[PDB]
Amino acid sequence: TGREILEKLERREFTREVLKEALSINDRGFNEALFKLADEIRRKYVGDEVHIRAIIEFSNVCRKNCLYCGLRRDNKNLKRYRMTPEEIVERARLAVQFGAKTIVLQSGEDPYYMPDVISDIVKEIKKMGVAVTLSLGEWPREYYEKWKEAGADRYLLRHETANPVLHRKLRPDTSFENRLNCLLTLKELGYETGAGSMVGLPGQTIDDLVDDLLFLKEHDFDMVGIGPFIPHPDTPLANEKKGDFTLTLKMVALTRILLPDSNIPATTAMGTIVPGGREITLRCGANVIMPNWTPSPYRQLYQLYPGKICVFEKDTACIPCVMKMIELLGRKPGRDWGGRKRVFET
Ligand code: SF4
Ligand code: SF4
Ligand SMILES: [Cl-]
Ligand SMILES: [Cl-]
Ligand SMILES: [Cl-]
Ligand SMILES: [Cl-]
Ligand SMILES: [Cl-]
Ligand SMILES: [S]
Repeated sequence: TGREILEKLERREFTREVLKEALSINDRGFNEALFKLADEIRRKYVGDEVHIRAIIEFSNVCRKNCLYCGLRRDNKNLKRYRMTPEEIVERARLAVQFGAKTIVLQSGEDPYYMPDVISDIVKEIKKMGVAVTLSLGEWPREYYEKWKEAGADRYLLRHETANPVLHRKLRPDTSFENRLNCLLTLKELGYETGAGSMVGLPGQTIDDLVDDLLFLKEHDFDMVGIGPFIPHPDTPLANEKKGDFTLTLKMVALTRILLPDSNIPATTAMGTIVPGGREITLRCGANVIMPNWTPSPYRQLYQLYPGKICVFEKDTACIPCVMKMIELLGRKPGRDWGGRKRVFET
């Protein structure tokens, strides 16, 4: 029954059978109870602070050819850019002046920066007294080592999907096995480590989602980034169906349940498919938000949302925006860097 599954979740009887059934029920009441649960677990384990990770998308060059991704190398209908290192440090400084306690440096897999330019940049931001998160893709162990010694605190490397055949068809440059080795390496070197998947990928079944969850649980990732799949028009998946918001939201809730002291963002994709989607996610298990901090002209001063379309006046609008959001949700800003605090067990 709907009632019995919530009870198995409470006792942490996290079997394949239970996760599958929980993902299979579409009853509104069951869903609402699951979200109140995930929220209650979030309050108890990670508290009311909502942590801001300022994202600087500093280069959109990528060497890989992932099929879902607007940054894939075969996409010629994309203006490519690279910020200078100095532009980056100074932008970060501006973020820090605006209150950001974590800076995320993210890109396509762009060789130009790797490894030394990254190291020098990271060293420089760490002088600024903030946490540093990297999201640069798959690289040799030697690069992860240099960036860890350089002072990086965290690394996001979403696993996207745990079905290896699906992974290899979608990311023909690589494999799930390779992705797993990178995640493992990052964990062993002492990074705060983030994984996660897209939901509603073409060919992905509920069973695959179950496997994603079991995966996350198995490895105890510090962070889990989850969002719905959103077709990108300049890719081979332009014409595939979008991921469902409720289903993705349920993945987020379940993720909080499985990994109660972890950091779970309300991803931008979530705010893209449903109005108020980020806020909704934050009231359903999530405890982090990641505002775009990329400067013009790399970033249009234009953010589509459904119906609405936020036309901001300045480079810097989103940090104040999200602080305001956080305040209005009755949540609290982070007092510290908001890194993972491994409680709940042993
Ligand atoms: S490595 Fe990242 S940026 Fe490059 S195509 Fe794959 S998903 Fe996109
Ligand atoms: S300022 Fe606009 S784009 Fe930025 S987070 Fe707020 S509503 Fe969204
Ligand atoms: Cl990216
Ligand atoms: Cl990415
Ligand atoms: Cl982070
Ligand atoms: Cl996102
Ligand atoms: Cl992003
Ligand atoms: S990435």
